[PDB]
Amino acid sequence: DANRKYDYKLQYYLNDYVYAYFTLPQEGDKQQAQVEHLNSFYNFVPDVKAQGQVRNPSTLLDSQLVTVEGKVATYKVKYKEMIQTEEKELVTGFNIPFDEKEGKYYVSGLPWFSAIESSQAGYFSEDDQLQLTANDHVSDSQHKKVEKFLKVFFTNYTTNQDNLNLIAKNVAIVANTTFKTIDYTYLKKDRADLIAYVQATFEVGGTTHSENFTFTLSEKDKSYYVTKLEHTIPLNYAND
Amino acid sequence: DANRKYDYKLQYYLNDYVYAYFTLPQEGDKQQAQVEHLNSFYNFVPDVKAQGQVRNPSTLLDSQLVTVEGKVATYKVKYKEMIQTEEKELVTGFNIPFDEKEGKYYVSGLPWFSAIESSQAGYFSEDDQLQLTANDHVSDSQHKKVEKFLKVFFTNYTTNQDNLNLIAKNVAIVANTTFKTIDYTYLKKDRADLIAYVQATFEVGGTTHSENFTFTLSEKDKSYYVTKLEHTIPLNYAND
Amino acid sequence: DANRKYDYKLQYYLNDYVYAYFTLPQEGDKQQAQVEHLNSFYNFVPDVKAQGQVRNPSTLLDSQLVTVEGKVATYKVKYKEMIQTEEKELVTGFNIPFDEKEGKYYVSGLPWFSAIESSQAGYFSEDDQLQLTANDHVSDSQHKKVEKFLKVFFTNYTTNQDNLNLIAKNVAIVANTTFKTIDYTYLKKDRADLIAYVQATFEVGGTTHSENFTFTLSEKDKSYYVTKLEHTIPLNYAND
Repeated sequence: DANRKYDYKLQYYLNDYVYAYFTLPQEGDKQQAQVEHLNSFYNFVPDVKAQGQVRNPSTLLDSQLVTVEGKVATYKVKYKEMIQTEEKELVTGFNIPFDEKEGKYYVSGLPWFSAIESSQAGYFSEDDQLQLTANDHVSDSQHKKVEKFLKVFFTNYTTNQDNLNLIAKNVAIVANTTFKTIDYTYLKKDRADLIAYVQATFEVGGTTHSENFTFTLSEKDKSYYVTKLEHTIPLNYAND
Repeated sequence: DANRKYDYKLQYYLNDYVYAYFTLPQEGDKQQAQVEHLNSFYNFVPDVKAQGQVRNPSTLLDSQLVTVEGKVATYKVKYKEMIQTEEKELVTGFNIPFDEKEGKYYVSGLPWFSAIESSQAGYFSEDDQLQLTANDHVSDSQHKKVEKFLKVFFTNYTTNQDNLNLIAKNVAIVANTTFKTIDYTYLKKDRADLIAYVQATFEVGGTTHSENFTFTLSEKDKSYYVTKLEHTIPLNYAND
Repeated sequence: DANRKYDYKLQYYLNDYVYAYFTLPQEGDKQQAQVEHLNSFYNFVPDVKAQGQVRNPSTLLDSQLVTVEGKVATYKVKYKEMIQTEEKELVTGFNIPFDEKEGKYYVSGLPWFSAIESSQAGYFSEDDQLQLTANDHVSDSQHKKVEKFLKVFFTNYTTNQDNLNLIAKNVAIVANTTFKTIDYTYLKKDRADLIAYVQATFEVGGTTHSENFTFTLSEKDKSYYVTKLEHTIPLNYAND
């Protein structure tokens, strides 16, 4: 535990290179001095056959170190360039060849730009879509006993830890929340347990949001005790 | 070393979801467009039984990805909500169900709010409390020789690496510091070594702070050589 | 994959301590209250023999958690101190002794300042320097066929994925780029393949930059197909 070792020197070295690369101030005192600091990252300033570049003042707005593999670090970069004057926001992937000598780091050649790749998945089957459209086969009198219990549960859940402890196992109260409404309830028996799949509305500051729950309910006296609580409803919820 | 592989795509995907979730601009062109980008994170936009939510403009101020386990990412979140107009700062825990398909990621259902949990430890025994209250059994003449040596040590420590090298093994000088005072010294023999437990005051810019040291001192000529330096004093320091 | 476990509670605990340590507001309501929050990090507020410190208002500008080892966390810190009034930017290394009790954390004693250490490597042999100075032994008629092909390649590379797919294996187009010029070409046979070591200039927004490439070219009809593309030129490129 407390004796674990972490070394983030490489990740922060690469962050410092990205900052040095995408940062160019306006005033010359500042500008050539920032270029010297950028050049300090290389083993050797890369050999460039062009006479020079067109350079505009620029500010780094954001960077994400997404991958390191095979001595290449890949970033997502957001920056702004002042063209003399208009300011333009730009994004690019940015790829840094680097290496290590005696536990120290350097950039080993000209970096390269790439198109940002999204890690967003797509192409899902409609079989994977949760819809809370099922109607359960539990009595209207059990529904009304469960609804009364759930209103007490969510009131305690948003207010009072000791009140919540009496009716639930190892559930923490939430902060800065008001319980508004129960919007869906599907009930299913599992031997002596009653399973409740529930959606409810909460207000935090001035904003409302909905959340899902799976309650495992045991009968206690004339009410219930929550032996288990989850914060998702599974696709198979209405498979009884 | 330099060929290590790092993949942070999941951590930054989740950061981008938190930003998309807690960011809502004022102007409609911007607002519905930010909602579309938020919706792009889901496999399917979650089924919500309420007609709609009350939504206010909001800005993300800070987020910490504290845990990922069992396909749930947990954040500490700081944001501000503009209620039309007053601005209110809010904090919450925020829990994201997600999954992975073919090396890509998605949010799999309604996230849930939780109370922020502190990782601060408490309930310590007074046995664990360091107090620099002990009086050593070393002569006043050794104390004065050690005090003179320690003033040279701390002067060099704050000034001159080559001067420091003559009187200490593998100690680096500190930058931007002035040595002010030695505030505590406990001396103890360990065979031929003299151990010095020391607190001293330093000034950095306009501010003073105290630090602790454990010196291991060897006799060199009519003075000392520091064979070892630590930056803590142990609870057992006055167990001779 | 999606079931991986991450725990960053220690790293963010230490970030919160650094923020608490280097943050001191102006107004007393705020100031003594920030000191109480700072003191909450310790198992016990450290025993300090000085009567007190000189404290000035201060803001944390940046911090990097570079190492954790042997119950010491080491940071690079940037802050600013208001001396009453002038503002001064300062940098320091900052070292935190900490420990863990029952999965929770605490700071165990007085932290210590250190000089920032750069992870920049130096002292390279000129043998390791890439210079694009070699002249190849390939015919001027092959050079002109390759130059025409490379202008098509870089046009597609900056424009049209489907056009690029016809002439290259698994190469992604770049975004927001205009191809300007080929500035260096070294050609070498490798059995039936032709290797091209190339530098080219690109414009992104208002700014130009150079990049290096190693193409592996197969003959296709009266032109070429790129079977492999790298974004570096190796030191041995002109060893035929």
